[PDB]
Amino acid sequence: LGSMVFERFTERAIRAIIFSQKEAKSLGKDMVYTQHLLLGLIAEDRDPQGFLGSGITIDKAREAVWSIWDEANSDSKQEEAYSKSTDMPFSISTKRVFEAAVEYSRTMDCQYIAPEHIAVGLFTVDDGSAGRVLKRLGANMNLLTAAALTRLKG
Repeated sequence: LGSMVFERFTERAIRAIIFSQKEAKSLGKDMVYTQHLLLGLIAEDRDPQGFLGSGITIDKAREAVWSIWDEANSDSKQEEAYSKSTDMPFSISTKRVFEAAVEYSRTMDCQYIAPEHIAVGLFTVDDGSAGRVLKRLGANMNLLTAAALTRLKG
């Protein structure tokens, strides 16, 4: 995407990002926080074995998210202050993740930022939101990070 901020992001990565916006909107949100990004990544991944081969699926992930943030008290950490769904802004935590993804990709001497780089970012530099969802799903976040790194090897 030439001389865009997302120029080096792959087609898959961009799709996951757009999906994060859609997922957030479905939940009645006006900004994409990191749990939403997690949803976008899950929605995007076409692995037949589920997200990062984990058996996680989007419907289950969506239930978890709704439950955690919407069925009881709201999250004090997510009150940061759009005419179509792809104009929905990203939270400071989410932006941090994207920056981490870029950094990791550069460190690895990769030409692109893939969803896997975003996942590594998500699972290393976020506000704890992704972890809460994974915990609810019974998943091990560090194993998922490893799986993402494994994918990037080919």
